[PDB]
Amino acid sequence: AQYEDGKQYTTLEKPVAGAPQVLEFFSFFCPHCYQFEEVLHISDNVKKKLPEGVKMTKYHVNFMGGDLGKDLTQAWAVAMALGVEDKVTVPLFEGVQKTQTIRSASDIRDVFINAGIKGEEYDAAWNSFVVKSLVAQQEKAAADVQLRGVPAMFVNGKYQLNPQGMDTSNMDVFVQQYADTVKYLSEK
Repeated sequence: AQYEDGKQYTTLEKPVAGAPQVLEFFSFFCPHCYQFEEVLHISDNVKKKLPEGVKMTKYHVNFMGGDLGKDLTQAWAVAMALGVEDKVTVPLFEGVQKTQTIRSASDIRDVFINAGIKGEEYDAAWNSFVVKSLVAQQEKAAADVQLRGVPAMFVNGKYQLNPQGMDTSNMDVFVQQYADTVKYLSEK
């Protein structure tokens, strides 16, 4: 076929019931994730091609960067609760991987403060039980599906994107192939 299991995607032998439609995992410590976000804008190009009515979910993972990695999963929970994903993602990537000015929870906090979220509002979210279960959700979803590597994308808890089996000579072409694969999978 044109789209083949084991080629642009793999199939989960153990499918995940009731999983979010399009589910992406990343880590701010993850170099390919930096590229997916900064250079390729994968999430955004996928959205642009998804059908009407499909929800897009993105979660952080713990298994990179030890203690800070977990702080980052809680911080991403704060970002989701406050709806400020679009304002912290870039400085978080750059603070961890580019300038290396993120070394502690406090440095993660500074990024939110500088993005305009108020200290009070941040600390309140950070400590809230609405953020805790949002951390739990991130962990559960990664738990449900094997996850030992990022970036990772899953469609309807049954298919996993396989970017290794796509051409990377042209960046734009890789992205379109990636996005089209999600849309194919979405309709499957």
